[PDB]
Amino acid sequence: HCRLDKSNFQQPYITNRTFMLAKEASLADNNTDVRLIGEKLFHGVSMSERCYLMKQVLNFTLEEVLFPQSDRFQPYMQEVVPFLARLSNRLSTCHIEGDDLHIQRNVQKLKDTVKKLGESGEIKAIGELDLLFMSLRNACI
Amino acid sequence: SHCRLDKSNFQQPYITNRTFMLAKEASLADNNTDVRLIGEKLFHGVSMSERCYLMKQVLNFTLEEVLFPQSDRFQPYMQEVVPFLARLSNRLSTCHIEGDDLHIQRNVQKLKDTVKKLGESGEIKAIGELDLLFMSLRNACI
Amino acid sequence: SHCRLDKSNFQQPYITNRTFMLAKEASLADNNTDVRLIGEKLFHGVSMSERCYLMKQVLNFTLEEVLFPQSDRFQPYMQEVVPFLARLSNRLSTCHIEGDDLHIQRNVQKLKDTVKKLGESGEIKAIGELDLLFMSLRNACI
Amino acid sequence: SHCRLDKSNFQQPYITNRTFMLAKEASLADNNTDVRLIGEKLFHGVSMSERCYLMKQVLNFTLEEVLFPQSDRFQPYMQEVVPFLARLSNRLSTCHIEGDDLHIQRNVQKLKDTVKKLGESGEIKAIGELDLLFMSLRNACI
Amino acid sequence: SHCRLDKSNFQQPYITNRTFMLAKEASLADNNTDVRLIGEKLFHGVSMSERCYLMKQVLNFTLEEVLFPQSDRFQPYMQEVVPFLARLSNRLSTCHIEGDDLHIQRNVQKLKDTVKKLGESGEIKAIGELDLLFMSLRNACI
Amino acid sequence: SHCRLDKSNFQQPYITNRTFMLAKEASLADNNTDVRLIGEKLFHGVSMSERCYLMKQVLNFTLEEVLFPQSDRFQPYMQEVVPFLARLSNRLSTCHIEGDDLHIQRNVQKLKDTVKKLGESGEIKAIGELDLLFMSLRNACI
Ligand SMILES: *[C@@H]1O[C@H](CO[C@@H]2O[C@@H](C)[C@@H](O)[C@@H](O)[C@@H]2O)[C@@H](O[C@@H]2O[C@H](CO)[C@@H](O[C@@H]3O[C@H](CO[C@H]4O[C@H](CO)[C@@H](O)[C@H](O)[C@@H]4O)[C@@H](O)[C@H](O)[C@@H]3O)[C@H](O)[C@H]2NC(C)=O)[C@H](O)[C@H]1NC(C)=O
Ligand SMILES: *[C@@H]1O[C@H](CO[C@@H]2O[C@@H](C)[C@@H](O)[C@@H](O)[C@@H]2O)[C@@H](O[C@@H]2O[C@H](CO)[C@@H](O)[C@H](O)[C@H]2NC(C)=O)[C@H](O)[C@H]1NC(C)=O
Ligand SMILES: *[C@@H]1O[C@H](CO)[C@@H](O[C@@H]2O[C@H](CO)[C@@H](O)[C@H](O)[C@H]2NC(C)=O)[C@H](O)[C@H]1NC(C)=O
Ligand SMILES: *[C@@H]1O[C@H](CO)[C@@H](O[C@@H]2O[C@H](CO)[C@@H](O)[C@H](O)[C@H]2NC(C)=O)[C@H](O)[C@H]1NC(C)=O
Ligand SMILES: *[C@@H]1O[C@H](CO)[C@@H](O[C@@H]2O[C@H](CO)[C@@H](O)[C@H](O)[C@H]2NC(C)=O)[C@H](O)[C@H]1NC(C)=O
Ligand SMILES: *[C@@H]1O[C@H](CO)[C@@H](O[C@H]2O[C@H](CO)[C@@H](O)[C@H](O)[C@H]2NC(C)=O)[C@H](O)[C@H]1NC(C)=O
Ligand SMILES: *[C@@H]1O[C@H](CO)[C@@H](O)[C@H](O)[C@H]1NC(C)=O
Ligand SMILES: *[C@@H]1O[C@H](CO)[C@@H](O)[C@H](O)[C@H]1NC(C)=O
Ligand SMILES: *[C@@H]1O[C@H](CO)[C@@H](O)[C@H](O)[C@H]1NC(C)=O
Repeated sequence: HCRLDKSNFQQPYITNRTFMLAKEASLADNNTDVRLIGEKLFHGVSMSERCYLMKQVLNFTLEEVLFPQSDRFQPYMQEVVPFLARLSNRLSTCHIEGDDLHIQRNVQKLKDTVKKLGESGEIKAIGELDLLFMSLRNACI
Repeated sequence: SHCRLDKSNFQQPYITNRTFMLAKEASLADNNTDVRLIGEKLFHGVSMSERCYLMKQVLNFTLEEVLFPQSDRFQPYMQEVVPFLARLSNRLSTCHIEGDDLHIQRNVQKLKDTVKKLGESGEIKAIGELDLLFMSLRNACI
Repeated sequence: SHCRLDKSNFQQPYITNRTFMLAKEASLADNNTDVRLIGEKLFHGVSMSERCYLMKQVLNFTLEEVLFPQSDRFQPYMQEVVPFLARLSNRLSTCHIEGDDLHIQRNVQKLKDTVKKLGESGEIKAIGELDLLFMSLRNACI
Repeated sequence: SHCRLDKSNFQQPYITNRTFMLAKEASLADNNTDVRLIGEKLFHGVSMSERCYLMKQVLNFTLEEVLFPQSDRFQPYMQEVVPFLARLSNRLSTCHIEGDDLHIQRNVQKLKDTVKKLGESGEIKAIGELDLLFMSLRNACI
Repeated sequence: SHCRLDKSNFQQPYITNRTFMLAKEASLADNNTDVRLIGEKLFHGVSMSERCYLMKQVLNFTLEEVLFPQSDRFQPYMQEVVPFLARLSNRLSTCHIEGDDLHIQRNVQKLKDTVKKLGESGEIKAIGELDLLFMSLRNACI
Repeated sequence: SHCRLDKSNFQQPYITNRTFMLAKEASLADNNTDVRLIGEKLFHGVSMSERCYLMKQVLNFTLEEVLFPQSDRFQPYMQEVVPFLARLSNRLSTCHIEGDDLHIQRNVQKLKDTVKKLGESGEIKAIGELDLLFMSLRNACI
């Protein structure tokens, strides 16, 4: 069962940090065509499965994007990662009954895009932490 | 003229805390929560450069159709945050874009509709998200 | 913490092709072929759950003692493959096992010995085996 | 024997992308990602010269027992990659080995067994690894 | 013709034991004693090379008109054996003969008739003979 | 003085598999694929109730003039199947029929003649038909 308490998204300090990190990383992004978290990602996914979908994206973002580039974007990274990780932890006892193929297919497209763009693909992801934060909030509360 | 605000605009004393406290308070009263206003959809088809203009539209709507009309409620928070947002709106009044703003207006339209359809509670939900509107303004315009 | 690499790391055609071509390039220059570095003996006595850790060691050694000292040769493959393998080695830093890693270190040691003893061409053999390293990382860590 | 495909066999326009897409699609459906088919073990006791023959055996099995059957699922990828692999199998007709192929057959046997024992999902896992099979074919036969 | 299943299709003895257990269970309920389905007559006028095709017809009929309606009875055996036989049928969809199949169709007709004429019990007798059908399939198609 | 074999004799997976594999082995060595020892002509004019007795004769002949003399061939199948068939032939030695067995002996004779005339390969053909002998004994005697 996937739900996150809204209180997680209402603290001024950490919210500001997460958004400044997104700004920082985006001021170093060049792709003006591809948006990782957008309409295509949620396409064909019911409201009730969106939090589960976001769980995948968050896991990927911590694992293959944030944990890597830790030596960068200081001192934002140092505060934001623990926070996102706490959230990813809460969502581990969260699953869905049905078929998650269409969902995994959507996430796959995002994972592909990041790996293909390599180094900067990770930069783009971090530049989108503001959309990640908004998506987690809307899908999980 | 241009679409941008000096970072000093978002460093004024305790404006951020107040805005979040206001949002928290109004959130307590938000019955309908299966419906969100600010989020991923709002940005569909909008480039990084256009975001500040998009946020300008949402801020203008929020002030005129939501904040000035509920200015008597959620005190004393309301009184401290509104004037600040009003000045911000004024500072952005010359913010414009060249291309077509059809996508932006269609997105904003969806937000106005949701707020209008929910009546009094639509106004509450809008205030309950001033924190995200504010952080989005900061990111888009500095 | 845990040892895991996302499968997306091993599903990109371009870098996979490069890593395999580099292995082919280096193998077309290996004279010795009477001892396989990555084989049955390396994984013998190692549980499935500890294989990724084991591969962590072998990858560290391959980057450290084999790939950097060689960065010069096998162009332009080496120039693309090394960064890629490095990123993976980086990710596996958080990879730790609780129990005793003596049998594991023993096995890795045997591989390190063989490469050092064959000297110059030992490093060539290792690079010739990147395809097996890539398959081994993929199977052990996803 | 004549185990040598012309390097032109592996440069077809968008064949590589298709094969990887097919493997990605099928991978999504692989529950036993904790069981592996292609990898280090498949090559035990097989010399560089014999690898192309070994891959020939694996390719033949994959086509006859996995692809030619499950041919309806995973469209449109399946229809673009199979015909190509069938021609490759045919092209490997002039490929044989002189010595004893007992080790090679025992290795291939392990692969066939795993695929058969897992029933339908065994077929899925095989397709989920066409990428590694294809890259191993290229390496072994050019 | 494309009838020559890989021997691995019939080498997961778990499946063999299950098929015989299923046959034993259904045999207990076979009141009818005079009539038999599988045996010498079924092969009249069929050459060794044609037997796999003949068995394919019988297997297709047994799956569609027998194992499907009784799928709820004889648990848990039924659930373990059917899927396996279905994959086999599928795997044989790619098997045909050139010459005239009139002798074969006449033989299969005699089997279908016996099964249909006996109604519900004809289905039971058919299941009671899955052991002989299975061993005949193995012999004809590998 | 009854002719009967318990069905349990024909429902054991291990020995059934062996008997059939032995028939496969011996048939892969039969050239004359243009003659059927156990077929329509053998049972022609024989009532259901006398079929077991008829099979008793054929089994005795197959053990005596075909399997015992050929005990060195087709290992290791022969070593397991012959004792099995022998136990069954032993059980049937009391099996008798009251009436006239001229037409029956006439039919068996034709089978004996054919095998002896084809000499060495006639015995091979017989062994290649053990699967039909097994099915015939089962249908006639249970
Ligand atoms: C008909 O019977 C055969 C043979 O039966 C087996 O062998 C006899 C002598 C007795 O010991 C019986 O108890 C056995 O059941 C069956 O084929 C054998 O099947 C078994 C298990 O299904 C196979 O063993 C597997 O071997 C795998 C490794 O394969 C390699 O090693 C074997 C061993 O010698 C070798 O023969 C083969 O060529 C490979 O080199 C291993 O991974 C797995 O765990 C298991 O141990 C055995 O290999 C098969 N033998 C052969 C050559 O057929 C049939 O399954 C059975 N048919 C049916 C439909 O029931
Ligand atoms: C978002 O945070 C920035 C920076 O955070 C400040 O420094 C951190 C190390 C930490 O100590 C935080 O508590 C601080 O707020 C804020 O910008 C700073 O604001 C202070 C006072 O307002 C000022 O003295 C600094 O120079 C500013 N540093 C800059 C230019 O980044 C910013 O106000 C916060 N945003 C909002 C709207 O709340
Ligand atoms: C192999 O492992 C060693 C540690 O055993 C890694 O060394 C670390 O290197 C970083 C700088 O790159 C230092 O900050 C750490 O302090 C080092 N750790 C130790 C043990 O001191 C090394 O980076 C690894 N090699 C690769 C490239 O994977
Ligand atoms: C692996 O990448 C190489 C790139 O080096 C591909 O080979 C080149 O392909 C282009 C376009 O078809 C040809 O014009 C060149 O002749 C090739 N270069 C060389 C020197 O080989 C190759 O196709 C890729 N391999 C696979 C299997 O996709
Ligand atoms: C086949 O039939 C013959 C005769 O019908 C059996 O021969 C008998 O064998 C016993 C035991 O050795 C002797 O005491 C009898 O005198 C034999 N009778 C005849 C007519 O010779 C033989 O045992 C049978 N073989 C099998 C295995 O069925
Ligand atoms: C049994 O045999 C029939 C005919 O050989 C098989 O084919 C029928 O069903 C298929 C389903 O995919 C169709 O694609 C075929 O066109 C259709 N053919 C006819 C003439 O109806 C059927 O799949 C077989 N079933 C089994 C159990 O193998
Ligand atoms: C991410 O997912 C893996 C398994 O897919 C899990 O083991 C790991 O703990 C997760 N990390 C988080 C909470 O992001
Ligand atoms: C909104 O925009 C209108 C002009 O389109 C302007 O007159 C009005 O004052 C604005 N609202 C605020 C408070 O900025
Ligand atoms: C596979 O091998 C068999 C046996 O040699 C051969 O008859 C068949 O044509 C081959 N199939 C493929 C797909 O190459």
